[PDB]
Amino acid sequence: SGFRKMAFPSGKVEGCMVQVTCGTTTLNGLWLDDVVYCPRHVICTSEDMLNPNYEDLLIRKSNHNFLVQAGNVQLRVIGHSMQNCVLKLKVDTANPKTPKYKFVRIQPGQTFSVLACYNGSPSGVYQCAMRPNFTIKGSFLNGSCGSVGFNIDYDCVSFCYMHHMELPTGVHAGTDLEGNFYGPFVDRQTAQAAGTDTTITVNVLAWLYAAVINGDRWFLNRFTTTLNDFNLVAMKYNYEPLTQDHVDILGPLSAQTGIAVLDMCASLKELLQNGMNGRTILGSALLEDEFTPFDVVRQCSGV
Amino acid sequence: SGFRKMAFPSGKVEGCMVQVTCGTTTLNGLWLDDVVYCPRHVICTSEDMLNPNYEDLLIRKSNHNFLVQAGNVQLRVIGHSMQNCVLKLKVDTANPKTPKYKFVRIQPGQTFSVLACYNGSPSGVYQCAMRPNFTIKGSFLNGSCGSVGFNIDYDCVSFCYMHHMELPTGVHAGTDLEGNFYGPFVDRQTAQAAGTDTTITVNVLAWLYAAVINGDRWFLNRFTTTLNDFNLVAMKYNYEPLTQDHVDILGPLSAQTGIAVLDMCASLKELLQNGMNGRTILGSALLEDEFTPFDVVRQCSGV
Ligand SMILES: *[C@](O)(C(=O)NCc1ccccc1)[C@H](C[C@@H]1CCCNC1=O)NC(=O)[C@H](CC1CCCCC1)NC(=O)c1cc2ccccc2o1
Ligand SMILES: *[C@](O)(C(=O)NCc1ccccc1)[C@H](C[C@@H]1CCCNC1=O)NC(=O)[C@H](CC1CCCCC1)NC(=O)c1cc2ccccc2o1
Repeated sequence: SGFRKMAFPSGKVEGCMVQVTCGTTTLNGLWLDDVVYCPRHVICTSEDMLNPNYEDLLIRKSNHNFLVQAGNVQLRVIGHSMQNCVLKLKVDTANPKTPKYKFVRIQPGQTFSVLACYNGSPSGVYQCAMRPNFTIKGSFLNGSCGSVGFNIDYDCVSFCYMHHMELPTGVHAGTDLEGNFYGPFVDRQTAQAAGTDTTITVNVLAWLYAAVINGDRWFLNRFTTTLNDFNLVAMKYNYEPLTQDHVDILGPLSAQTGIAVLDMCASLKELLQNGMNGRTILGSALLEDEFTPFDVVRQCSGV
Repeated sequence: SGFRKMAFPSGKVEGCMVQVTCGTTTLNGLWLDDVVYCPRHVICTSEDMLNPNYEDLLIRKSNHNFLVQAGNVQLRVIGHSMQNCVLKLKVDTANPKTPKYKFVRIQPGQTFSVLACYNGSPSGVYQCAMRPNFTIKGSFLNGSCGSVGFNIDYDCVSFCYMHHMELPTGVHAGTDLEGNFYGPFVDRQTAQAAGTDTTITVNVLAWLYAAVINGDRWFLNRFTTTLNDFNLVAMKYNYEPLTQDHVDILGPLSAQTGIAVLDMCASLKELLQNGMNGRTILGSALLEDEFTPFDVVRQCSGV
């Protein structure tokens, strides 16, 4: 028993982190087979961030303008190209530590582990969710660009995020590993800001099931609700609408606890309306939305 | 910016996890150089857990009663011994992936990363604190025994915990890597229970400094306190007494934020007395005590 915000073991990703330098700009890159992936703004100077034309900047570079360092070993760059907002540097050596991997573009509400890295060196690992507003509430300092987010499934690393920037509210924005931003953001300095966010309802319900699995039951009630009356109150509290697909996703947790999904929705309605009255759930005094139904199942009854 | 419950990258420890089997009992072991470390209760049957005499049980075993599996490879056991509550199995092959490492016995209030593992296979990584009552609030299922806790410091892994059991409140107990339990617990089935716990005051103060570094300031006030009046209210709220050594430890964070330690104590006093009144600090509606001063410094201004 017990329930923690657990990240995936990070070793498979650690073996892929490298340092990329162009001019005076250094950031992290991801070295898979004979390719190194990094944010294209490594080719930017201080003068170019306002409105850069990356096609222009890149055509003015050659392979030798890119210094890739993997541990102590320098990797020679033998080709370079741009794909959306990521630069791909072909190197003359395939990473011997390449895991089985794929690139995935995730949906909002999905979770993933971030390996924070500086100068190609991993610093820490933590779990987070893609917010409905396409930002992530990370922990990133100067030099963290190029750090990646990922899930692991039976020894296959699915990479889903590459870090690019910090927004004025202190939340973070970035791309999939094919260089497409999550949300409306662009890699230039503009007035862009996070839109209004919402709470990930299906995840809150998953976490309430985790609490029951772990013996917190105080928030249950004898009531039920219809999906539409529930979605009425969710709209009121800035929660995402719950779909029938969400209900189907929550089926296994419902079956394991004997608590119908719409009954758990009646508990969530009561918690939204009444607060928690000085009590906690799984050691939190707030409703937690960073655990998917799959996260709960993995952690509570699996290995 | 941003502040997350961040664990150490786990790769150096992943390369050391193995599976140990004795009879019908299987758990995790830690393979460093030519030694595998695991809980001695791997030699226990279902009939022996009440009051086992481990010297007896062990003298009745030979090297061939222990099956050690590292990935797909079987490791041959060539010696065995007991050290407190850990078994040491000398194997004929030194782990090629052994990191620079040491064994440390930590003090209550110190934090560390746990690599949860099942059948020698890492499942997840998370951060936690040794509680004042010498238990940890982990996330552990059947098969997790032998999973370890650790810190990393410049490529040296300091191992400080090995998992052994779950107490009736759902919290966890275990040993250092030399097999000495944290707290009064023993490796047998008895009425043992966690004692009353307290909140780790110096850590709460560290985390309030993290909040200031990150722009949460709403809880500050113009007041100061003396150490003794503060410790009076801390005693009242089941907080650990704050020492001058704690104050000295918090010095660098004080210096970086310009907030004297005793002034931050006056803020904590006000928060204890008044609650948070529907507000949050670093995304929490409770006062967080699982971050040491060193954790804050590492995460907020370092790599
Ligand atoms: C990222 O580029 C990075 O880590 N670069 C390496 C580095 C090393 C030393 C100093 C700076 C950068 C960086 C990650 C940011 C940094 C700030 C703290 N947390 C983060 O996640 N990303 C940026 O600095 C981006 C750079 C833009 C350049 C043009 C292409 C798009 C990205 N900028 C910002 O994050 C940012 C925040 C902010 C606030 C006010 C004015 C400008 C501004 O930029
Ligand atoms: C740990 O031994 C383990 O993982 N063993 C491998 C394994 C594989 C399959 C089934 C069981 C064990 C295990 C870790 C526990 C398990 C329960 C959930 N969370 C955990 O952390 N540890 C135990 O099972 C210990 C065993 C004792 C045997 C004698 C030496 C001291 C340890 N027991 C308990 O944790 C425990 C909890 C509990 C509650 C009621 C009655 C007995 C009881 O034992």
